[PDB]
Amino acid sequence: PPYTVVYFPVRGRCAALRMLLADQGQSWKEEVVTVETWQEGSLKASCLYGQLPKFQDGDLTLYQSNTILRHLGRTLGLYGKDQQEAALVDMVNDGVEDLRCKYISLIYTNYEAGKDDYVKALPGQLKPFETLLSQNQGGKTFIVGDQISFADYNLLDLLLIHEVLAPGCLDAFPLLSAYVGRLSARPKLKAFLASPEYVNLPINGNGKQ
Amino acid sequence: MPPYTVVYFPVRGRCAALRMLLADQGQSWKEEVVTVETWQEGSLKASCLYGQLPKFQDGDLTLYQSNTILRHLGRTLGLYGKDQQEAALVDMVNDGVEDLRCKYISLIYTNYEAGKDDYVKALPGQLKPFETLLSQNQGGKTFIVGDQISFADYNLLDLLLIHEVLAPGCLDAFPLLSAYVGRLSARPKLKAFLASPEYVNLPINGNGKQ
Ligand SMILES: N[C@@H](CCC(=O)N[C@@H](CS[As](SC[C@H](NC(=O)CC[C@H](N)C(=O)O)C(=O)NCC(=O)O)c1ccccc1)C(=O)NCC(=O)O)C(=O)O
Ligand SMILES: N[C@@H](CCC(=O)N[C@@H](CS[As](SC[C@H](NC(=O)CC[C@H](N)C(=O)O)C(=O)NCC(=O)O)c1ccccc1)C(=O)NCC(=O)O)C(=O)O
Repeated sequence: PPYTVVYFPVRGRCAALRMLLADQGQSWKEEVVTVETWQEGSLKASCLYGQLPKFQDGDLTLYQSNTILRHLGRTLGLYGKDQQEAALVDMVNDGVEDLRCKYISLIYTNYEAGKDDYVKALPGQLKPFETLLSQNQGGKTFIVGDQISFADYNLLDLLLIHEVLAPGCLDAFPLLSAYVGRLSARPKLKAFLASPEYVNLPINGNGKQ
Repeated sequence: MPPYTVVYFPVRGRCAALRMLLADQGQSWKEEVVTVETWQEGSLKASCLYGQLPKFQDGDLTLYQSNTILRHLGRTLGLYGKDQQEAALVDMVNDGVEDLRCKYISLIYTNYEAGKDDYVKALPGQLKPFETLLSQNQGGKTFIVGDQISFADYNLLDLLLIHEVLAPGCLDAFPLLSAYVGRLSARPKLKAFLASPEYVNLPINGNGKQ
């Protein structure tokens, strides 16, 4: 620390890492960049891949949302108990990211024409996470092992945004449904999820969800 | 029997980098090849976590997701930076490689004919960040992060090799990336692997485009 998040005024790709920071009792600074400021161009040019989020951890400057999650996971002990679990955490996170990618493509490039097919395909896209839960302590703890990992925060966000896109999408999945409820009730996270800081930001940048 | 098994289609694709890594690190592995006809039968696919390959076995640990495999071999073989800060930098590089890889995969499989001109025009802007990273690490003379090779080097190396095939001369604009490709490619175990039929006789992609 100290931590700084630099991003647009949306949940988007910072939603998970914010949940992580809040639930872990960490303090951070939000540096909000408006689309108008972004269009000026100087900040963009300074960014490694010309994109946000940008993250500061003292003198360390990071880009890439999953890089930031993994860094926080590594430094805060949210990356499994050992190498085997770390691999499983990665495997979950990479699966979350694949579905997030599809979600983002839909939202920004093909929402109207593409939504019906996306929603019909969604159960098949969620099932692997239900299966993973079913294979770990009967779904009663976390997505990997006995302690929370960065992948839990990312999967939780993925599930929350999909409940908005396709209400009822988890009804067929009892372990996932219970998992969302349980994690969302963790006291610090619950307070964050209730706060205007979360509630009053849109999920995406284009008014679609 | 080797403790590593790679289960994939008969293509370089998303296994090229992890194979280079294993070869360059002198690790033994087994290749289990899945034909497109075998895949269509559906049972293997149904058994894969996300319905896709590669699948990788390290003893009884079964992994899916190409970057998960890279990170796993990175941790277990000591190719993930010297400390926590370097490990984050290695991740930042690999995540950048995979963004460009994704763009490349979309071009190859969904829009090659119509998209290629635009893609190659945009390519220097997409490679520049890696040249910038090289320029800020020991003048580009060693690796992408730090002074030891990482899994991100093998992934970046593969990304660069396949782009030279797509857009020959694309690294002429980037002297550090150019020298880097030559340098890593000359590492003895890797050089042997890259020249071997095991590598050369597989196509880069599954649809004949490159
Ligand atoms: N015409 C598009 C604009 C281009 C675009 O960036 N499209 C996005 C979806 S826009 As979103 S998140 C903001 C974005 N950052 C990233 O994509 C980082 C990805 C990285 N792999 C990571 O995980 O960190 C960004 O900074 N864009 C600026 C730029 O490139 O100039 C949003 C939109 C508006 C307001 C707030 C947030 C895309 O397809 N990304 C791919 C991905 O997420 O992997 C448009 O209309 O928006
Ligand atoms: N909707 C279809 C998907 C079809 C598809 O796979 N499209 C590809 C390009 S085809 As290539 S790589 C072989 C593959 N695995 C992956 O894509 C895993 C991606 C991942 N995040 C990772 O890093 O591991 C696959 O299993 N395809 C078959 C399938 O999905 O049933 C190839 C090589 C040799 C022979 C044929 C094809 C795509 O666009 N992938 C995206 C990406 O690579 O990130 C469906 O699933 O039914």
